[PDB]
Amino acid sequence: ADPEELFTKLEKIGKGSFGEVFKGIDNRTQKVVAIKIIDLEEAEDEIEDIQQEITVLSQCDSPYVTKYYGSYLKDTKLWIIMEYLGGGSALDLLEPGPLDETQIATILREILKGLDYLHSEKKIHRDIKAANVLLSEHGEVKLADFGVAGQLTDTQIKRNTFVGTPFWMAPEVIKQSAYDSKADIWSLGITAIELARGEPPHSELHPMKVLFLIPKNNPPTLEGNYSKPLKEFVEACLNKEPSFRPTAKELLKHKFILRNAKKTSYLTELIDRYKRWKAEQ
Ligand SMILES: Nc1ncnc2c1ncn2[C@@H]1O[C@H](COP(=O)(O)OP(=O)(O)NP(=O)(O)O)[C@@H](O)[C@H]1O
Ligand SMILES: [Mg+2]
Repeated sequence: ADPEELFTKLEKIGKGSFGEVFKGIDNRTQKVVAIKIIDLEEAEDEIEDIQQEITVLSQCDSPYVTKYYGSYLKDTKLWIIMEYLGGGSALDLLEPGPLDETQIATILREILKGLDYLHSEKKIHRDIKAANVLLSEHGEVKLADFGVAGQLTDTQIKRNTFVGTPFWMAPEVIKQSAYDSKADIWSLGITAIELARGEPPHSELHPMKVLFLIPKNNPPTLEGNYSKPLKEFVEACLNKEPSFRPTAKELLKHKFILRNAKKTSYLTELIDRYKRWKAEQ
């Protein structure tokens, strides 16, 4: 199985902490794919995380989670084949300017369907933030970046690992207590603020400072010119006690969602705005 023979790299579309991501195509069947290529010698440090990402990805089967088309090994390089999402991340789409509440609600609804799927599979994402929410060019919204996702089982009904991105981390995760899927609900509340304001609470502070602030301080609220149901949606998520947070399933029925969420195809307006912006940068 030679991925240099099976796939054609068309353009580089991303560079993360390790490896490189390419826009590619299956030379058989001509489906366009995202290809994450990692040098396993250069990232021997991360092989455990890479293994987990691939494992979780292979076990997911949902229109709200980035599809996985397998991994290929060429010499020391691992080729991870995924669904290609060329619309940009929700964070990318914030670059040109603010979202309206119709866009915020539509994006949050789709993130919620993704979380409801994961949580029904007893999986916890643990790194929900707008950068890890990816859109297709025609506005479909999917969860990405499963490198630190956790699996609950019948025996392991809670997780304890300190993991995530600090601005978005739930207080119970930070204070490595036993936690479950409600940790993602906190992160969603922070992401809702991020979608509304362009950045999470404490964004200007040092990450290590935030790590003691999040357990100590009052939970964040959304202030300013936002509808009260949006402010209430945020408040519902950002409860320091995880058992008082609603499930993703309940949140799908929240008034801010029901009132403001529209068809995902309307998000092409946002995707075009990003393309216009990018062309004049
Ligand atoms: N399936 C995909 N389709 C399109 N773009 C993607 C896809 N997966 C990842 N990307 C983008 O490619 C880049 C590299 O992604 P990745 O290697 O997963 O690092 P990252 O987690 O986004 N950043 P980091 O947390 O600093 O390592 C990012 O800008 C992603 O948004
Ligand atoms: Mg990441």
